[PDB]
Amino acid sequence: LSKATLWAEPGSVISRGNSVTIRCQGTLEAQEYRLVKEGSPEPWDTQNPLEPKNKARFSIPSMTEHHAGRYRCYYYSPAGWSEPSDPLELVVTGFYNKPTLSAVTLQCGSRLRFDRFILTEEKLSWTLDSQLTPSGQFQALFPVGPVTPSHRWMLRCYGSRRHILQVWSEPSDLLEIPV
Repeated sequence: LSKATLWAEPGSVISRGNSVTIRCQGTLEAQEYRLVKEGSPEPWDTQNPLEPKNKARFSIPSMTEHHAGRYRCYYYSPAGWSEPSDPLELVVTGFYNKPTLSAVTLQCGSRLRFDRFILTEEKLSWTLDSQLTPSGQFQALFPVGPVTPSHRWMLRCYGSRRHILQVWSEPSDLLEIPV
């Protein structure tokens, strides 16, 4: 069975008020494309595209809290509905105060409450549940691995809250390891 392919440009982690483009790829026989968003019962968006019908473009001029989430794309053709695409997890950042990130074990922490911390390479990511210390810091501890002049890290970290997992804080300041 055939499935749509769904991705975001320039990427799936977007600062609030910045632009992002969601693209879906089907086949030349596709008649309609539909985005469905987790938690939204009715279709998020629909397009009946012209010309080459194997692509759809779903544009977000300015990323808000309400765009953040998990999406699937389907296309319709004479064969009926495609299998859904793999889910695209679209994250918005800038909605809480930036945590601090320091030192190899890295510590992402904040006084401001968070349920999760996400460590990101400026390209990969690492998610951990937070922990509050008896002195009232929310933190997570991230091991890094090989620190070497050949592989230097450009890292920032974010906090999130359990009720909206795709809504992240402002990023921490960039931390470069080793020196």
